[PDB]
Amino acid sequence: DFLPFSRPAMGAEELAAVKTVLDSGWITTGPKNQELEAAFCRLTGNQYAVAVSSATAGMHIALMALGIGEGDEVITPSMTWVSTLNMIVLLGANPVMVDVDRDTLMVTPEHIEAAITPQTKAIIPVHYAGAPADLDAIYALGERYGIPVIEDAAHATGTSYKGRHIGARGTAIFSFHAIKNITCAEGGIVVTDNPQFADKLRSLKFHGLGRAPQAEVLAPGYKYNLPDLNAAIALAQLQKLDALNARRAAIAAQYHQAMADLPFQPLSLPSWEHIHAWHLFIIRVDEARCGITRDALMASLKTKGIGTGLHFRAAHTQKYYRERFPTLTLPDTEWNSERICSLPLFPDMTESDFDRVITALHQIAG
Ligand SMILES: O=C(O)CCC(=O)C(=O)O
Repeated sequence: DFLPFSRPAMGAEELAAVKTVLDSGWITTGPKNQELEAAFCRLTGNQYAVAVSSATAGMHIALMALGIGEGDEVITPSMTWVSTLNMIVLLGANPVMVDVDRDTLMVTPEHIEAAITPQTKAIIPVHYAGAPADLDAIYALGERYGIPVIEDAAHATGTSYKGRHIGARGTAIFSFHAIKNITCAEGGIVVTDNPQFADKLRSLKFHGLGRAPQAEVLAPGYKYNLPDLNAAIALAQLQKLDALNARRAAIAAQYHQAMADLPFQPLSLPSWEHIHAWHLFIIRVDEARCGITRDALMASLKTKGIGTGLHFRAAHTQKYYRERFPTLTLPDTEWNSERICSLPLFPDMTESDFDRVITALHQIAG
């Protein structure tokens, strides 16, 4: 009875939503997309939303829409999924990786400010694991220097920062991937407060068109539209958001309590006021403190039928980036990269499950 680190919360509502779309005969981008965009604006408090085929696609067209390319620099942490780095590189721009807080894994204003040059054209903070980054300080940097801020909110559907939802202002990109807080297997959405930018996003995700028979390419774009079939599933999940996040939050609490009697070190919560979406429950496994390495712990758990994730192996430690940036050193990122792992955490997780994990942890924890 394998216990994976994540499971989608799929039930009768998701199936019913698909049945309705299949029965209507309008299966690709249409009214369900328009509805999902309207719901994300209502959810966040922002003015415009562009649904896409994934958050990676959303990042690609966001950077593309800013006109980022050869000669430009984009500040981002290395502690994030490589898709952001890849999109910066593939547009022909230069990623400038900066370090993160040692216990929250979030990019600091200091690390960002120190990397700013006249070539910096975007700053991409990540709301890590469900908690929010220090937006007030980051936007201030953005405004002082005239640099766009594009928030990676793939872990943050349901996250709040100092009384306001992530995505309420500025530009934020959410993900509907299978292990994310809400899902339609693959999908994402770009929420923004800028109408000209939103218009560019809509065109770039659909062939650069301004479909009608005499529609025409205004400027070449990609194909990243989200089918209504998947959009309807996302809408069904979005309706369940509070209950689903409430279950993750409760399980995070037990983990917290359980960790008191264990040597593994969970992340620290940011100091600012916030609401945590609890996308992941990450722990650090330092061999000298725990007696076991991170890799050994993950493999031990797997033997016990317990799955774990690794979010993330820092971008700068992966082949292409190691060879392109050989002298790049980011201590707090590397320290965590060698020691983090994500424990089972999903809305349908039971106590049999939970307790199964903790019992495996004690078995291995000394
Ligand atoms: O299954 C996918 O399409 C992507 C999975 C992913 O990005 C991940 O490693 O977390």
